[PDB]
Amino acid sequence: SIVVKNNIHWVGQRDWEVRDFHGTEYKTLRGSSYNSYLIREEKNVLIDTVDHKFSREFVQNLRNEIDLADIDYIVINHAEEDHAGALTELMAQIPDTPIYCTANAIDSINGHHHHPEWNFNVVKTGDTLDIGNGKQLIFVETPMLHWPDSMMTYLTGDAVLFSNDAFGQHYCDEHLFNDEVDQTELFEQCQRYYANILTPFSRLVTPKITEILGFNLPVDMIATSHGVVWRDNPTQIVELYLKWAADYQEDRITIFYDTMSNNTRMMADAIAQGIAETDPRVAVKIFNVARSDKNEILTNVFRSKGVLVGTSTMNNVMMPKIAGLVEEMTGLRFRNKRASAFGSHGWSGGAVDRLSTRLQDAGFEMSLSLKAKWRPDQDALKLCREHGREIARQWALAP
Amino acid sequence: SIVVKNNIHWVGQRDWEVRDFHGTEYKTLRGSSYNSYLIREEKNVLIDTVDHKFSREFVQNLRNEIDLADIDYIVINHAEEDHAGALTELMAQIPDTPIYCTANAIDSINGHHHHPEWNFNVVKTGDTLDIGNGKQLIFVETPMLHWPDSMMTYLTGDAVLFSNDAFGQHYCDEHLFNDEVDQTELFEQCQRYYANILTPFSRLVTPKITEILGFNLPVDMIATSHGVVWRDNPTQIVELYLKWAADYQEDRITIFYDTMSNNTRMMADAIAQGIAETDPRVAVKIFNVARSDKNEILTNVFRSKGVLVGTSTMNNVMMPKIAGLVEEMTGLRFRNKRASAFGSHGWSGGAVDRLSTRLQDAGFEMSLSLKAKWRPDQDALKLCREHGREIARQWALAP
Amino acid sequence: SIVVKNNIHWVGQRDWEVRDFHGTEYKTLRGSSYNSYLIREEKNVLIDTVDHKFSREFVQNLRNEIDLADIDYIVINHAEEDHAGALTELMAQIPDTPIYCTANAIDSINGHHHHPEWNFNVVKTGDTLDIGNGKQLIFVETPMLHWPDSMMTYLTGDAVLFSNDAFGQHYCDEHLFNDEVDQTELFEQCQRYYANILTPFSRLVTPKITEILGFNLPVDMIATSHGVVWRDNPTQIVELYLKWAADYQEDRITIFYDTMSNNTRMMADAIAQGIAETDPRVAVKIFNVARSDKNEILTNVFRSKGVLVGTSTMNNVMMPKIAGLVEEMTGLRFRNKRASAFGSHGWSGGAVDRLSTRLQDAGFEMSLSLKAKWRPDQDALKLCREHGREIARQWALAP
Amino acid sequence: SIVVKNNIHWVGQRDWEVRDFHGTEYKTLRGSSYNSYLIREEKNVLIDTVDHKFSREFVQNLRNEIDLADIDYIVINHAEEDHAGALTELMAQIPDTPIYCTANAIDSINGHHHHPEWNFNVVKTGDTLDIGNGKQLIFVETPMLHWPDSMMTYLTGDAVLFSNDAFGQHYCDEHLFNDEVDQTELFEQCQRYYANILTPFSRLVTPKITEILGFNLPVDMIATSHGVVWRDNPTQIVELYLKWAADYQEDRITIFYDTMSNNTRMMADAIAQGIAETDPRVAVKIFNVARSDKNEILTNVFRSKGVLVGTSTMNNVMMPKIAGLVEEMTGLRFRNKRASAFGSHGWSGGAVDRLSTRLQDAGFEMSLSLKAKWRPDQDALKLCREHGREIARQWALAP
Ligand SMILES: Cc1cc2nc3c(=O)[nH]c(=O)nc-3n(C[C@H](O)[C@H](O)[C@H](O)COP(=O)(O)O)c2cc1C
Ligand SMILES: Cc1cc2nc3c(=O)[nH]c(=O)nc-3n(C[C@H](O)[C@H](O)[C@H](O)COP(=O)(O)O)c2cc1C
Ligand SMILES: Cc1cc2nc3c(=O)[nH]c(=O)nc-3n(C[C@H](O)[C@H](O)[C@H](O)COP(=O)(O)O)c2cc1C
Ligand SMILES: Cc1cc2nc3c(=O)[nH]c(=O)nc-3n(C[C@H](O)[C@H](O)[C@H](O)COP(=O)(O)O)c2cc1C
Ligand SMILES: C[As](C)(=O)[O-]
Ligand SMILES: C[As](C)(=O)[O-]
Ligand SMILES: C[As](C)(=O)[O-]
Ligand SMILES: C[As](C)(=O)[O-]
Ligand SMILES: [Fe+3]
Ligand SMILES: [Fe+3]
Ligand SMILES: [Fe+3]
Ligand SMILES: [Fe+3]
Repeated sequence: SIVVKNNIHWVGQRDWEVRDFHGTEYKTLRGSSYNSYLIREEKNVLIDTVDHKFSREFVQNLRNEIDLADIDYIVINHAEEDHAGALTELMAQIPDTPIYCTANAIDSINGHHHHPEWNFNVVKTGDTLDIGNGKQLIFVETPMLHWPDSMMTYLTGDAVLFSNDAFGQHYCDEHLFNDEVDQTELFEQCQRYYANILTPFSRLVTPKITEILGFNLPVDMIATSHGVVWRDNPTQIVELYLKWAADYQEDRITIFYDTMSNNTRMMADAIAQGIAETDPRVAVKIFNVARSDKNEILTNVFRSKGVLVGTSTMNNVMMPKIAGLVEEMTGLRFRNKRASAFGSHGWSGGAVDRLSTRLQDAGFEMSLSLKAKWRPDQDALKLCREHGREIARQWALAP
Repeated sequence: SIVVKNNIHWVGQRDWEVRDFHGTEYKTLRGSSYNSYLIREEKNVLIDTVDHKFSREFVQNLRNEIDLADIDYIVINHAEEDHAGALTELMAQIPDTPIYCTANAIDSINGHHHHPEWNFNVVKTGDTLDIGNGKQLIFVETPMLHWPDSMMTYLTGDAVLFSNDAFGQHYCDEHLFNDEVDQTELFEQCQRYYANILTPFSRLVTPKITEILGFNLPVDMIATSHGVVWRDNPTQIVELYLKWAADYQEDRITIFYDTMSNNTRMMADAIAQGIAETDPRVAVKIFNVARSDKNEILTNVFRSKGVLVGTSTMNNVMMPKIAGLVEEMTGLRFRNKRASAFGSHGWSGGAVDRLSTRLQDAGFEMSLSLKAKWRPDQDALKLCREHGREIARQWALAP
Repeated sequence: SIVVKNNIHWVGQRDWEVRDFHGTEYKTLRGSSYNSYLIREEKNVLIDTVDHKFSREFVQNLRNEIDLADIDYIVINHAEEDHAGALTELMAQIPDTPIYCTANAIDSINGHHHHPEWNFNVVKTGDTLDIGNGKQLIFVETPMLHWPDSMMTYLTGDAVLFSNDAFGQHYCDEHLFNDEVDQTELFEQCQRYYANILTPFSRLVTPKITEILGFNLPVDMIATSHGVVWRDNPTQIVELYLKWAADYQEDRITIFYDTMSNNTRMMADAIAQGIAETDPRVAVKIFNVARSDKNEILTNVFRSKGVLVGTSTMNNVMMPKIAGLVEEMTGLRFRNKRASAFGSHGWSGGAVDRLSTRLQDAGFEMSLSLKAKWRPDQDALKLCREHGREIARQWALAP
Repeated sequence: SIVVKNNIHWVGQRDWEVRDFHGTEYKTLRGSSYNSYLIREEKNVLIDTVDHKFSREFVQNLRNEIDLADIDYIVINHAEEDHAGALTELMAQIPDTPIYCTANAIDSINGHHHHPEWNFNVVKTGDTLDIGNGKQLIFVETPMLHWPDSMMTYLTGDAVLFSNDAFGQHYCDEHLFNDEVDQTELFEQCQRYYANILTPFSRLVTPKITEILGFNLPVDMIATSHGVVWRDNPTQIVELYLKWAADYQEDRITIFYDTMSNNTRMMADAIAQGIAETDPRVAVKIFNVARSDKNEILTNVFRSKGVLVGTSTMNNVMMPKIAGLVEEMTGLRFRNKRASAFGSHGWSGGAVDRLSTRLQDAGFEMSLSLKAKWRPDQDALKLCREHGREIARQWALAP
C-alpha cells in the first residue's frame, strides 16, 4: 500500500505484463494498473477493487492493511471487471457489507457477479455518505462516461476526486503521482486512452465537467482508477479532456490502407508526397493496417483534420481489415473530419466506392475518391501525387 | 532443375520461409513453391516464371539450364506476381521473345510490368502452338479461375496439363511428385487453398472441367504452378475439385466469435455442449477470431453444414474482427449453409441483429439468434445449451 | 459432466481458446482440456481438478453433480497448476477432506497453495484405497514423469488407469473418447506433446511401463488429464510411448537457422537440394526460427536422424534465437542424433564454431561444419549443395 | 527528389511499412528511410543507393532526376544491403562508372553483388575527389562504425558531412530536416538505434569524432543514410553520441524475466516495490521477455545503472528466451553496469546460478542472486522486497 494523502491509502495493483484489454481491441504497450483506495476516518471505506486476475492478491493485501470486518462501506464507481473483478472474493469474507453504487451499477454488478442478495445502496448525484471527522463522500453520476453504471466519488476536506476511468491512463509505474513519472509517456498514454475509448462519449464530457465545477468543490487531487494520481496541477488533465472533447484535431492527415500486392501502398506513398510538397505545415502519417498497431492508427485519426483510407478490391468487396476498422470507426463517432477513399483494382473493382459510402456513413465529410488499375506506372503515380496536392489545398487551414 | 517427364524440366523455386500471401489474407504455414517449366523439343518453351522476390535467382538458374537466346516461346498462363514476377528481368535479356497468353493477360501483364511493346500473341481455347517432334501445346482459357487472365496449357504426346493455380497447393517440399510427399499434409494444404481462394468461383469449376474432359485428351500428369506435380493417379485432384465445387459440406458445425470479457465465449462453449449432447455425429470446432488462424476458420466454414457466429455489442456496433470476417465471407460466396448469430450485451445491444442481417446477405440461411445480457449465470447457460440442442435438431442430416 | 464408464464421471473443462502453455514455451494450436473425474461407489472420490483459470466454473459445475460435503477423498496425481489449480477454491468449501498424493506432492501442493494444514495422506506405489462395491484405487508413483510429484491411480474392477499427463495430448474436442475424434489430429497432438515435454524423461518411460504391466492389471481405459479418454484399443498409446522413448528417429533431416540478410537461408536451401538429390528416402524440412512455430521445429528434431543448424555471426556471437533453441535442446536431451553447424560471416566470424561446440555438448554427434563469407555466389552454392550430398551419404540408413 | 542544399539532391526512399531489420533482431516501429544523395557540380556524384527491395523504384526515380550516363562518380560509404542494395541494377545500366569506397568495401561489395569487374577506387582517410566549382569530397574511414567497410564523405564549401549509418535513426517522415519532425519521436528513435546497434563499438566513437573535429572542417549539415538531415544545430547529435559512448547510464534499473507459471514474475514485482520504496530517485521498468518488445528492453538496459534478470529452471537449464537475450547482451558489450540474477525452481534448480555466471561473463558486475522455491508466499515475498531494498541501497548514486 501507498499513502495518497492523510488517511487515504492506495491498495491497488500494478500490472507490468498486461498487453491486451477488451479482448485484443486495446493494446497496452506500457502495461496498466488498477487503483483501489481505502479511506480510514471514523468509518472505513473501500473505493473500487481491481482486475479479476488479481483477486487473490487483492484480498490478501487488503488483509495486510486492515481486518476485513473493519471495513464499513464499499463504493463501486463502475462495475467493469478491471475494477469490480475482486468483489466476489471480498464479499465472500464480508457478505453483509453495504455497497454504494448507481442504480445502473446494481444491474451491472449483478450482471457479472450474480449475488443480488448483497446489500446495495443506490446513490444519485449529490447524495452524501458521512465518514466522520468532518469528512464525507459526495457522489456524482456520470452515465456513459463510459458505461451506464459509471460515477465519481468526491471526498470533502481532503478534496480528492475519485474519478474511476475518467482522466486515467494505461501506464504502469511504481511511482503513484503524476509529477513522479516521465511526462511524455504519461501524456501519450492519456491521449491513446481518450482517442480509443472515450471519443464516442465526447458530447457528454463538457456538460459533466461543467456540472462538477459548478459544485464549487476544491480539487487538491484526482485519484483515477488507472495509472497516476494527479496531485501536481491536477486540473491539467481536466483541461486536456475539454480540448479533446471538442471534436479535437491538429493540422495532421493520417493515411491508412491494406494491400495484397502493394499497388494501394504505392498510391498511398504518392499521395503523401503530394501533401508534403504542397502544405509543409501538415504532419502526415501512413499505416498499413495489416502490419501496424491499430490503436496507434486510431489515435492518429483522432488527432487528424482528415484521413485517406485505401483498399484494393478483393472478391468484389473491401479488404477485411479495412471493413473491420470502418465498423470500429463508425462506433467511435469521429466528428468534423474529412476523408477520401482510394485503392487499386484488377477488372471491375467496386471496393473504393463501397468504402467511401461507409466512411460517409461514419460521419466523415467526403472528398473525391482516387482509383487506379493494377500497378500504377509513372503516369498514374503523377495522378496520385496530384490527388495529394489537391487534398492538401482543399483541407488547408487558414494562413 | 528437375526432370518432370522426357524433355520437360522443372525450373521453379521452393519457398520454405514464406508465411503470408495476398498481404496477410492467406497464411502459408507450410511455405509454398512457384513452378515454372522448360520444354525442350524442336522449339524451346518456357511455361510461367516465379515470384518477383526470386527474380534474380530465377534468371541465373535458367541460364544454368539453357542459353536465354535459345528460348523460342514464353507461355504466361496467369500474370499474378507469384508467377509472372520474374518476367521483366527475363524480358530485359531477351526483349523480342514472343509471349503467348490470353487477351485479358495482355491487360494484366501490362498492368504489372508496363512493357506494352513486348510481342504478345493472344491465344483462345483450342489454339495450338507446334513445338516439333509431333508435339504441340493446346491452350484452354479459364477466366475467373481465378483471374480474368487465367488459362491452362496442355502438351500433347507427353500428355501433361499445365494448370497453373488450379489443382495446386501451398506446400513446400524438395520432392516434386505427389506420391513422394506426406499425403495428409498435401491434402490439408489442397483443401485450405480451395476453401480460402476458389470458393467464390465454384460455379465455374464443373463447367470448365467438363469442357476439358470433352476434349478427349489423355492426362498422364497435372503440373500446377504451386506444390506437387500430380503424376500418380492425377485425376484424384480433379475429382476432389468436383466434390469441392458442389457447395461442399460435411456433418460439421463451426462456431466462431470475438469477445471483450469472455461472455460471448461462455455462450459459445454452452452452445457446443448442447450440440455434442444432441447429435454426436456432428464434428464441432470453436474459434476465437482474435486468437486463431483466420484461414483455418474459413476452411472449417467451407467444410461445415452451418455456422454460429458471435459478437458482443461494442459502441453500438459489432466487434471489428467479426465485421471484417463477415465482409470477407460475403466475397467468398458460401452456399447451402445455415447460420445463427449470438452474443452478449450490456444495455441496449444491437450487434447480434446487425450480424444476423449481414450473414443473411452473405448467403446463409438464418435460424433464430441467441442473446444474453452481461455474463450468463446458470439459468442463462442452460438457455445457451438448449440453443445448441435446438440448432443440432434443426440442422440434423437424415438418419 | 459426461459418463466415462459405470460410476466414473468426467467433470473436467474444455479449453478451446488456450494457445500458450508454460509461458509461451508450448503453443497449443488446437487448444487443450483439463480432465478431472468423480467416481461414485460406496465412497465418492474426486481425481484431480482443473486449470486455475477455470476454478470458479469447476466448483460450480461440481456442485451441480454432487453436494461438496459428500466427497470422501480427493486424489491429486500431480500438482501443476493445470490440474490442481482449482484446489484452493474447492478446499475452502470442504477444508477437512483428505487428500491422497505422493510425498513430493505435499511439497508441490504446499508450494503453490500454501495450506500445509490440509489433511494430506502420502501414498507409495502399491498402496490401496478402498471405495466399496469390491473396487479400490491402487497408486503408482511416477517421479519425473514429468515432475517429482507425479503418480497414476488405477481403479480395479472398472479397470481404468488415471494416468494424468502421461499418454495425454493438448487437443480440444467435445467428444471424450479416442474413437470419436479425428485420428490424424489426435496423433499429431500426441507426438508434439511427447517430443516437446517428455523427451528428456525418455529413460524413465520404459522401466515405468514395464513395472505397471508386471502388475498384471487389466486396462479397459486410460483416462488421462488432457484430451481424450483411451477406450478403443487403449494400449495403442502405450505402444507409441515405448517406440517414442527408445531414442526415436525416422529417415528424416531437419534444417533450421536464423539469418539477418538471407545468406544463411541460401546455404540452407542449397544443403536441402543436395540431400534430396542424393538420398530420396529422406524427408527434409527447413525452418527459419524467427518465422516458424518453435514447437513444430522441435517435433521435427525429435522425429529426425540428424539436424543442420545455421546462424550468421552477429557482434562476435550467435544469433540470439539460435542460442535460445540450443539451450532448450540441451535441456530436452535428444539422443542418437547427428548434427552439422553452418552459417555465413562478414569478416572474422566465429558463430559457427561456437554453435557446433554447443550442439556437441547437447548430445549431438557432430559432422563437419559449413562456412561461407557474405552472400554465396554460384561457386559457393555448389559447395553448399555438395555439403548436403556428403551429409546425406554419411547419415544414410542401411539399404 | 528533395533539395538538401544548393546542388545536393536527396534521391532516397521512405519506407513507412518496414517493421523488421536484421532478420527480426531490430524492430522499426516507426518505419525507416534510406537516404541517397546526388550532387551536381562540374562532376555529378551519387552518394549511396537504397535498400534492395526498392531497387526498381530507385533507378527509375534517378532517371527522372538525371540521365544515368551523366553520373561521373559513385560513392559507396557502406555496402550493407539497405544502402548498396540497388547497386547491381544501377551498374547494369552504367557498367563502367567508377566506384569510390574503402578497401574493405571492395570485399563487402563483391561479397553481396559478385561483380569484381566493376571499377573500384580505394579511398583512405584524407583522400580527396574534386567535383569542380571549388568543391571536393574528403573521405574519412570509420572501420567498425559499424562494419569494416564503413566510411563518411565530407563535401567542402557546402560543408555537408555524409555520415551514412552514424547519427541516423529509423524514423519515417515525409519531411527531410531535423527541425521539421516531432522532436520526442526523433530522439527516441536515435537512442533505440544507438543502444541496439552501436553499443558494442562505443570505444571507437570518441576517437573517431575527435579525429574528425581535428580536421577543422565546418559542418553546416549532417546528411545520414537513415532518417533526417541534421541542419538545425547539427552538432546536437554528435554531442549525444559522445555522451552515449561513455558507458552511458541514468539513475534507472531494468528488470526482465521469463516465467512459466508466474512465480518469477511475482518475485520481479516484489523486487520493484522494494527498490521504489527505498530510492525514489530510481526509474524502474519491468518486462516479461516473452511478451514485450526486445529492442525496448535493450534500450532500457543501455539507459540503466543496473539490471535484474529472472528465469525459472526448465529441464535443468535456463528458459530459452533468457538464454538468447544473454547471448545477445554478451555481443553488445554493456559496460559499467551492475546485475543480480533471480528466479524460482521446483526441486534441484540451477538456472539462476547458470544465468548469474553468464551475466558476469557478459561484463556485468554481479550482486547476490535471489532464489525462491515454487510460488512465493507472504514470507518469501517479504524476502523478495528486501532484496529490492538491498539492491537499491547498494547501487544508489551519491546524494
Ligand atoms: C484474391 C484476389 C481477389 C481479387 N478480386 C478482385 C475483384 O473482385 N475485382 C477486381 O476488379 N479485382 C480483383 N482483384 C485484383 C486486385 O484488385 C488487383 O490486383 C489490385 O491491383 C490489387 O491492389 P493491391 O496490390 O493494393 O492489393 C483480386 C485480386 C486478388 C489477389
Ligand atoms: C468498450 C465497450 C463498449 C461497449 N458498448 C456497448 C454498447 O454500445 N451497447 C451495449 O449494450 N453494451 C455495450 N458494452 C457492454 C458489453 O456488450 C457487455 O459487457 C457484454 O456482456 C460483453 O460481452 P463479451 O464479454 O462477450 O464481449 C460495451 C462494453 C465495452 C467494454
Ligand atoms: C548487426 C550485424 C553484426 C555483425 N557482426 C559480425 C561479426 O561480429 N563478425 C563477422 O564476421 N560478421 C559480422 N556481421 C556480418 C554478417 O555475419 C554477414 O553479413 C553475414 O553474411 C550475414 O549472414 P546472414 O544473412 O545469414 O545473416 C554482422 C552483421 C550485422 C548486420
Ligand atoms: C516444463 C518444466 C520443466 C521444469 N524443470 C525443472 C527442473 O529441471 N528443475 C527444477 O528444480 N524445477 C523444474 N521445473 C519447476 C519450475 O522451476 C517451478 O515450477 C518454478 O516455480 C516455476 O517458476 P516460474 O513460474 O517463474 O516459471 C520445471 C517446470 C516445468 C513446467
Ligand atoms: C460490520 As461493521 C459494525 O464493523 O460495519
Ligand atoms: C531468337 As530464336 C530464332 O532462337 O527464337
Ligand atoms: C465428511 As464425509 C463423513 O461425507 O467424508
Ligand atoms: C561516362 As562520363 C565521361 O559522363 O563520366
Ligand atoms: Fe457541510
Ligand atoms: Fe494432330
Ligand atoms: Fe483383492
Ligand atoms: Fe584547398
